[PDB]
Amino acid sequence: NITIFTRILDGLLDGYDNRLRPGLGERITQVRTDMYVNSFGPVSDTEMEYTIDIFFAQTWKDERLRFKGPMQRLPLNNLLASKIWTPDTFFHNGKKSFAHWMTTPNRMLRIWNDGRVLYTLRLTISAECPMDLEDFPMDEQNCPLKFGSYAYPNSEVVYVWTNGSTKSVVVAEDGSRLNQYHLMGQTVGTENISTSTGEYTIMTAHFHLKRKIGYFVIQTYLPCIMTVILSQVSFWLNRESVAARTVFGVTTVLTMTTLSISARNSLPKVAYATAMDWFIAVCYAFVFSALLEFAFVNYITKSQPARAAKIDKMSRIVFPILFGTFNLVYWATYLN
Amino acid sequence: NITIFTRILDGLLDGYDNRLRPGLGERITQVRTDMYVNSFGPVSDTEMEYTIDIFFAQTWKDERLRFKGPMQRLPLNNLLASKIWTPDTFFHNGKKSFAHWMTTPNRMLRIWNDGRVLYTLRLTISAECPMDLEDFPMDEQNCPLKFGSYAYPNSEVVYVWTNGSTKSVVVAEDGSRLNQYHLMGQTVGTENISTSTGEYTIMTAHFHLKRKIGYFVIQTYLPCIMTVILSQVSFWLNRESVAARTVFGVTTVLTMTTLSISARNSLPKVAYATAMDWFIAVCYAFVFSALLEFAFVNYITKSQPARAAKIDKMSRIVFPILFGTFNLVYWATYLN
Amino acid sequence: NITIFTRILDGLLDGYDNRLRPGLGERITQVRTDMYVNSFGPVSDTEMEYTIDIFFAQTWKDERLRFKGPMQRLPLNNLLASKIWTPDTFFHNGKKSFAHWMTTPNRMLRIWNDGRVLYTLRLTISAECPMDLEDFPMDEQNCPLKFGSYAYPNSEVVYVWTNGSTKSVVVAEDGSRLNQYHLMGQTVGTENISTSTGEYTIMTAHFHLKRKIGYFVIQTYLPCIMTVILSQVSFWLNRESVAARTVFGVTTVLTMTTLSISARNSLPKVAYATAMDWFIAVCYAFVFSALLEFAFVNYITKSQPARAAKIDKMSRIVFPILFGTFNLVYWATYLN
Amino acid sequence: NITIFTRILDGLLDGYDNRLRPGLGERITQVRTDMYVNSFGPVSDTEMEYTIDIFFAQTWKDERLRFKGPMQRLPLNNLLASKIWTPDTFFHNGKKSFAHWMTTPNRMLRIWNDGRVLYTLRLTISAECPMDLEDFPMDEQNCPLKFGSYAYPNSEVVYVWTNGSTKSVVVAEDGSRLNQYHLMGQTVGTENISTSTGEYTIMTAHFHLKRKIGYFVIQTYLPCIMTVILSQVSFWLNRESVAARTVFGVTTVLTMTTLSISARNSLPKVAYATAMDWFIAVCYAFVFSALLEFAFVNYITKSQPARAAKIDKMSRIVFPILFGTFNLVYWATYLN
Amino acid sequence: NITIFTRILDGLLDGYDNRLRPGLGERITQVRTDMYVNSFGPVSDTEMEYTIDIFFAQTWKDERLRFKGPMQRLPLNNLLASKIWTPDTFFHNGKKSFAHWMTTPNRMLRIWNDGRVLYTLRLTISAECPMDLEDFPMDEQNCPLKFGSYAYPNSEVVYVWTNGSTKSVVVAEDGSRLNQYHLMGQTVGTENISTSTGEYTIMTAHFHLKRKIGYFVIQTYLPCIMTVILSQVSFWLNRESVAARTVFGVTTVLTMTTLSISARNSLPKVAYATAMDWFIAVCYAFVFSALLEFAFVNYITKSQPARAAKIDKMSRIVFPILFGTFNLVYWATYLN
Ligand SMILES: *[C@@H]1O[C@H](CO)[C@@H](O)[C@H](O)[C@H]1NC(C)=O
Ligand SMILES: *[C@@H]1O[C@H](CO)[C@@H](O)[C@H](O)[C@H]1NC(C)=O
Ligand SMILES: *[C@@H]1O[C@H](CO)[C@@H](O)[C@H](O)[C@H]1NC(C)=O
Ligand SMILES: *[C@@H]1O[C@H](CO)[C@@H](O)[C@H](O)[C@H]1NC(C)=O
Ligand SMILES: *[C@@H]1O[C@H](CO)[C@@H](O)[C@H](O)[C@H]1NC(C)=O
Repeated sequence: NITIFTRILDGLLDGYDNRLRPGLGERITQVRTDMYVNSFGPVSDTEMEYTIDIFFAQTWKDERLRFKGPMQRLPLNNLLASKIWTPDTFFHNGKKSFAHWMTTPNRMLRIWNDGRVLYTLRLTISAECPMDLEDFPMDEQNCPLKFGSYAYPNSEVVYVWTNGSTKSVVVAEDGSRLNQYHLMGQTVGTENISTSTGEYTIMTAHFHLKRKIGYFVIQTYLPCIMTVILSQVSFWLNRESVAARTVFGVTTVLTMTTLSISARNSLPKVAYATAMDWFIAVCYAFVFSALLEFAFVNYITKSQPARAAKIDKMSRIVFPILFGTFNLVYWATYLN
Repeated sequence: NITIFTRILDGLLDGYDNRLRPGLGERITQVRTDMYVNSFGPVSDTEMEYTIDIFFAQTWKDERLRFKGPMQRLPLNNLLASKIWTPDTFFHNGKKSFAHWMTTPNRMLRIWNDGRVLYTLRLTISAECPMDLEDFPMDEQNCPLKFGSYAYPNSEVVYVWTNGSTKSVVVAEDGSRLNQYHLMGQTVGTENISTSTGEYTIMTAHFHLKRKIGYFVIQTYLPCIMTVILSQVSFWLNRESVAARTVFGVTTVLTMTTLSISARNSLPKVAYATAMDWFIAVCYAFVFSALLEFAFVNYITKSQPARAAKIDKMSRIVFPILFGTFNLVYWATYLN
Repeated sequence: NITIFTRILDGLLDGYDNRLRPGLGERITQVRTDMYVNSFGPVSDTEMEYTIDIFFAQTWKDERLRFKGPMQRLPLNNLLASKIWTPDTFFHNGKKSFAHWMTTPNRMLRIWNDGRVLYTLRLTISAECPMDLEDFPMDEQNCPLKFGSYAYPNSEVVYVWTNGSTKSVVVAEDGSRLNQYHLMGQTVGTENISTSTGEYTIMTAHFHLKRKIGYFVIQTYLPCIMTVILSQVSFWLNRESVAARTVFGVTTVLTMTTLSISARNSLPKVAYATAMDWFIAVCYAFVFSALLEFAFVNYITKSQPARAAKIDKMSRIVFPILFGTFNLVYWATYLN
Repeated sequence: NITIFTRILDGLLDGYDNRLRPGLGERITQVRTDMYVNSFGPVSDTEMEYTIDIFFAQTWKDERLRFKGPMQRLPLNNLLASKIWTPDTFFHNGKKSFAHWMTTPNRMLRIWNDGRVLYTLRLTISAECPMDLEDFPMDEQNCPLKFGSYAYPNSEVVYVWTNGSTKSVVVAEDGSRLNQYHLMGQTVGTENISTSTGEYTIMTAHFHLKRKIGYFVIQTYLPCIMTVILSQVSFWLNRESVAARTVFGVTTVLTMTTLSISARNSLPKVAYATAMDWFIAVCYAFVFSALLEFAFVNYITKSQPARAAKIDKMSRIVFPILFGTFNLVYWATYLN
Repeated sequence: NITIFTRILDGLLDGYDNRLRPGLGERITQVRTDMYVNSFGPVSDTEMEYTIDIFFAQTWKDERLRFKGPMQRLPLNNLLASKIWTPDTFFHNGKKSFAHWMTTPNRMLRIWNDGRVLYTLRLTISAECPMDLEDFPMDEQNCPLKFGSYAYPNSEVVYVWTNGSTKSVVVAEDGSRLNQYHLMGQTVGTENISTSTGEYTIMTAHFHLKRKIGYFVIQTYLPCIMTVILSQVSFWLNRESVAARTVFGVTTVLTMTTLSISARNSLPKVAYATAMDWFIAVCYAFVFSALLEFAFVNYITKSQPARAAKIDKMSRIVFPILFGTFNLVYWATYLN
C-alpha cells in the first residue's frame, strides 16, 4: 500500500527535465510568494544591515507533475527538491544568505493532483538596511527586502504576493523582539526594472521600524543634562574663588567633549549631523558660555564690580531657564 | 560469519524508499526524543543567545527494517544514516546550528529485530535566549530550546519526551560550567501551534539560570560604594576650603558618570532601566547632593554662619546613614 | 512542443568536451566583459579593502554550440553552467571572493543559434584598495579591480571591454551608497603582464572615490578648535592667579594629546604623517605655547612687571589671529 | 612492475564493507593512539579555550587487508581513506574541529602484510580549557584533551596509548610557544564512562601550563605600586596645603579605581575574587587610608595641633613599611 | 582537428591510477617548487601571524603521461587536476589555508610530451610568524613558510627549489605593501626532520621584515617626550606655588601611566620587556623624580631656603640635559 507512492514519484520524474521551466513557450510562469518571519534578528546600525529568519514559500503550477492517486497531497523533504525545476530566486540586497542544513536541510515540497507545487524554504539573510539618520534617534526606518529572478525576465517568470498584504507577510509574536527597535508593521510592493539583460520583476517587503528611545537617555542625554547643571553651580560661587570656579568650567567642557566622541563611537561614521549632535552642541555652548561669563566677570571685577555682581546673580537664573526652554522645543519638535 | 551482516543490510535497503515516512497512510509516526547535554556553552548577554553541545537522540518504529539474525542489534555510523528515512527535525530558535564532522560525522544508527531505530546526533546550537532584565543582575532567566518537524504536521509526526522529565534531559556534571550563571535545573514542555501549513507539534526544553552575583560587585557596586564614601569626606573639611571640597564633588560626580556609561558597555542596549541603573542613580544623587550641600553652605556662610555649621556637622551623619539604610532596602528587596 | 528543447540540449552536449576552449588551435578566443555593480559595499580603511556586489558578465563565441530551432535564445541557469567550457577568470586583488548560492546559485547561461554565449555571474569581492593617505582626509582614492585568466595566456584568451567605458561598467543609483565616500565615477583599462608562465591580459576597473568630510570635523577638528580657544581664555586671567591659569594649560595639552591617540585609533597604522596630524600638531603648539607664555610671564612678573603685562595683553590678540590665519591657509591649501 | 600494486588494492576492496568494524562478532577491536603536537596554539583566557595543531595517529588490526607482495608497506593518501572502515573518533571537549584540505587533505594511510593499519590525521582543535583562577596569575592550569568513540561502546572498540606516556605524546620544540604560558609537561589518562547508550572508553591528555608572570607586572602591579608611592608623597607636604594634598588623594584613588576596571577587561568575567583583585584592594586601602589621615589631621589641626604633627611625621614611615611588608607576604605566599 | 586532443586525454587516463606516485618502486620522485607572491597580506602582531597570497607551483616527471601529438603542451584547468596523482603538500606552520574557488578553482595543469607536469595553485595562508620582541619596535623579523609532504617520507618524495633563490621566490612590486613593515628580501632553505613515521624533507622560505618606525613616534614616543617637557615646566614656577606645581607632577605621572597601558593594548601580551617599555620607564622616572624634587624642596623650604633655591635653579638645567642625553644613547643604541 506504500509502493503505490513510490511508483507515482518515478512516473513524475520519468522524462522530466528540471532545466526547463513549466509551461515554456506556452505561457508565462506565475509564482505566488508568502513569507513567515520566524524571528527578526538584531539590526546592526554600525554595519547598516539586519538579520532575519523566515520561512520563505513559493507556489506555482506545473502540468508535468499532474498525478492520480488515493492521496491528494505528497508531503516531502529536500530529497526531491533538486530533482525538479525551481525558480532561481535571489535577494538583491541580501549580502550573505545561508540556509540551515542541521539536522536536515529545512526544505518542504508538496504536490497536488492538479500539479500545484509548494516549496517552503528557511533562510537567514544579512540584508542591508540603508538609513537616513537626519532625526536620529527619533527616526522611523524602513528596512526593505528585495528579491526576484536572476535569469528569468519579467516576460517568463512573474512574482506576485498571494491574497492581501496581511496574509502575504506573517510575523511571529515572539520573533519580532529587538533591543532598540519597535516593529510597527509590514508592507509589500512590486515593480519592474529594466536592465541590459531585460526586464525583471521585483518583490519588495518593507518593515517599518520605530526606534525606541531610552537607551540613549541613560547613555548620552542625562550625562549632558547633569553636566550642564554641574557647570551652572559655579554661578553660585564667589567671584574671588577663581580656582574653584575654574575647575567647574574646565572639567565640564572636557566632560562634554568626551561624551561627543564616546557617543558617536557606537553610532555609524555618517558624514552629517544628527539631532543628538545638535543637542550635544547646545549643551557644549552652555558649559562653554558659563566659563566665558566667569572669565568676563573676573576680568572686570576690578573696574566695575557693581555690574559684575549683577551678571553673576542674573546668570544663575538665565542659564537654567534657557536650558529648560531649549529642551521643550527640542523634544517637542521631534516628538510630534 | 561477517558476510551474514552484509547480506541483511542489503535486504533492508532492497526496495526501501527514504522519501516516505514509516507507516505512511496507516498510522501516525511516533518519535521519542532524549537529550544529553555534553556541555552548556557560554551565554552571550550582548547577543541574547547561548551555545550548547548536546547528543540529540531520536527513537521511532519502522516495520520495513524488521530483520532476523544472530545479533539483536546493529550498531552503525553516519554511512547508513542517509540511506533511510529520518525526520526533518529543526530548531525554531536555533539561529545557526552546525554539526561536527571531524574526525567523522558524529552520528549513531542502531536497529533491532522489531524495527526500532535509534539515531543519536551531536550538535552545537547558537540558540537565542530572550531575557527580561527588569531585576538585573538579580534575575532568573529561562532559556528555552524549541524544535520540531519542518514539513510533517502534527497529524503525521508526533514528538514526545521519553519517560519522565529527569530522564528526558541529562546534563553532564562538568558540562554545566558557566562564568556568570548557575544551572538550577531543566524542564520540558510540549504544545501544538497552528499555522498556514497546518498544525505542528513543538518540543520545548527550558533551562533555569540563576545569575551569580559578585562579578558586578567588584566591577560596578564597589566603585560606586567607595565613590559615595569619598564624596562624604568633603563634609569633614572646613567650609573656607572652597577649592578642596570643590574637587571632591566634581571628581566624584564625573566618576559616577563614567561608571554608568562603562557599566552598560558590556550590558545589552536594552531600552529600559535595570535594578543596577537605579542603584547608580541613587549613588549619583548622594554625590550630587553632597556638592549642593557645600554650595548651599558656601552661599550662606556669610549671612548666617551659625546655621551653616549645623548643616555641615549634621550632614556628616545624615548621608552615611541614608546610604547605609538604602542598601539594606535595595539588597533585601531583590534577595528575597 | 517542449521536448524539442530537450533534444537540442542533448545534441549540444553530444561529443562536447568542456576541458577544451572553443576554437582551440584555430584562432584566439575573444571574451567581452560587462560589469553591473549591484551595490558598492563599505570600504574598510583599517583593512585597506572594500566590498562590492556585482553581476559579472562574460560573452564569447563557441561554434560547437550552434543550433537550429524555433527559439532563437535558450535562457538557462547554473545547471548547465558546469557542463560546458568556461573561462578560468579570477581577481588578482580579490582577497576572498565567494558567490551566493541561496536560494539558487546566481548564474545565468544563454545561447543563440550563431553560438554566442552569455554567462552572467553574481559575486561579492573583498578586494584590497591600497591608498596613499598623504592628504587625508582630503584625498581622492582610486580603488581598482583587476581580473584575468589564471591558466590561459594572452595568446589564447583575450579579455576586452564591450563598447565604450560607459556601457562597460554600470552602477546602480542606490547601490553606490557609502558612509564616508563619494563615488565620483568609474574607468576601465587593459594591459599585458609578462611572467614566468607567459603573458596574460589584465582587465582593470578603477573607481574614483572622493572622501566626504564632515565626520572628522565633528570628531577631531572641532574638539581641537574649541580646545585651542579654551587655552586662550587663560590669557584673559590675572597673572597672580597661578593655579587657575595652570589648569587651563595642563588640561588643554592633555586633551589635545588624547585626541591625537584617539583620532588615529580608527585610522590605519600608517607609518607617515597625514594632513590631520599636522593640524593636530599646530593645535598642540598653540596650547603648549600658551602655557609657555604664562610660565615665562610668571617667571618675570617680579623683575619687570611692565613688560609682562604687555605680553599678556598682546597675547590675547596674537594667538587667535595666528590660529585663524593658519586655518585659512590649511583648508584653502587642500580645498583646491 | 607498478600494475602489481594496482591489482592488490582492487583485491583488498573486493568484497570489503567499510560499514563493519574489523573482527566484528569475533573479538574487540583494539586501537592504539599516538599524538604529535605540531604547534600548541594560543590560549584564549576570555573564551576559556585554546588552539592546538596535531598529527593525530591511530593504529589497529584488520584481517581483511592482509596481502602478499614484494613491498611490505603501502604508503597512500586520503584517496583510499574513505574506501575502508575507520573509527568514529571525536573530541568531547572539542568545540569546533576542522581539518586542513589545502593543498590536499592531510591524511596518511599505510598497510602491512599482517593487516596492520596506520591512519595519521592532521587537525586543529578549539577545545575548551576550564580554569580555576583562584590563584591568578600565579596559577598552574591543566588543559585536557578528551576524545573517544561516538557510536562504538567500550565492549566493541577500545582506545589505548601506545608504549609509555613519553612516546604517546610528542611536542615539537618550536611548536610549544605561547605568549603568556609555559608548557611544563604532558600526561595521559584513560577511563570508562557509563551513559544511556552504554559504556564508552575515554582517552584524556592533560597539558600542564605554568603561567609566566611579568606581563601583568608591567600592566597592573607596577602602576599600583607607583600609585601607592605617589599617595604617600602627600605625607611629606604641609598640613595647611589643603588643596595640594587633596589632589594627591583624589587622583590616586581614582587611578586605582580605573586600574581595577581596566585590569579585569582582559580578564574573563569570573564571579569570584583573584589574587590580583586582593592586591588591588590592599593598594586601594593604602591610598584611601592616606586620604583619611589627611582629612582626620586637617579636622583636628586646630584643637590639638601637637598630636596632628606627630601623626603626619609618623605616617610617612608607617605606610611605606606596611606596603613593603605586605608585598613580601603576598609574593612569598604565592611563589612557594 | 580538436577531437585529436580529446582522444589523447582519454588514453592518458586509460589504466592510470592516481593513488600511486610516479616511478613507484623504481626511483625517488623529484619535485621542483617555485613560488610567486601575488600579495604579502597584513601581519597581525597581536595574533603573531600573517596573510600571504601566492601562486604556488610544483613540477615533477610522470612517465605515464608521455604522449605524441601536434601540440607540445596541454594547458588545462582544475577539471583534470583530481584525475591524476598529485603530491600531498601541506604547510606545517599554516594554521588555516583556504583556496579560492571563484569564479573557478584557480588551478593550472600543463603536460608536455616528455611527461613533465606543471601544477600551479593559488592559496591564501594565515601562517604564524613567531617574533622575538626584544628590540621592539626596532626589530628585524624573519617570518618563515614551511611546507612538505604529509605522507611521503624523504625516501620517496623530495622537494627542491628550482634554479637559484632569486628565481625560486618572486614577489610582485605592488604585492609587498604593508602598513608597518618593509620587505627587505627573501631566502630559501631545506632540511630533513626525523619523526616517528620517518624522515620528511622540509622546504622553508624566510621573509626578512624590517619594521618601519614612525607610527609609534606619533603614538607613544612624542606624547612621552612632550609629557616630560611638561613636567619640567614646574621647575620654572615659584616654590610657594604649591598647588600649581602639584598639578604638573600629578597629571604628568598619570599621563605617563595611561600611555604605558594604552601602548601595550595594541602590542601582544608578551611576558617580557621591550625597548619601548624601557623608554617609558625612563620617562616615568623623570616626571616622577621631578615631583620628588618639588616635594623635597617644599619640605626644606623653611629650614634652609638657600639650598632649596639652588636645587630649583639647578634642576631646570639638569633634567632637560639628562633627558636629551638619554635619547641620543637610546636611539643610537638601536639605530646601529
Ligand atoms: C510590469 O510589467 C507587467 C507586464 O504585464 C505589467 O502588467 C505590470 O503592471 C508592470 N509593473 C509595473 C510596476 O509597472
Ligand atoms: C496536540 O494535538 C494532539 C492531537 O492528538 C493532542 O492529543 C494533544 O493533546 C495536543 N497538545 C496540546 C498541547 O494541545
Ligand atoms: C597586448 O598584446 C596584444 C597582442 O595582440 C596587443 O594587441 C595589445 O596591444 C597588447 N596590450 C598592451 C597594453 O600592450
Ligand atoms: C574499562 O573497562 C575495561 C573492561 O575490560 C577494564 O579492563 C578497564 O580497566 C576499565 N577502565 C577503568 C578506568 O575502569
Ligand atoms: C636529506 O637527506 C638526503 C638523502 O639523500 C640528503 O641528500 C640531504 O643532504 C639531506 N639534507 C639535509 C639538510 O641533511
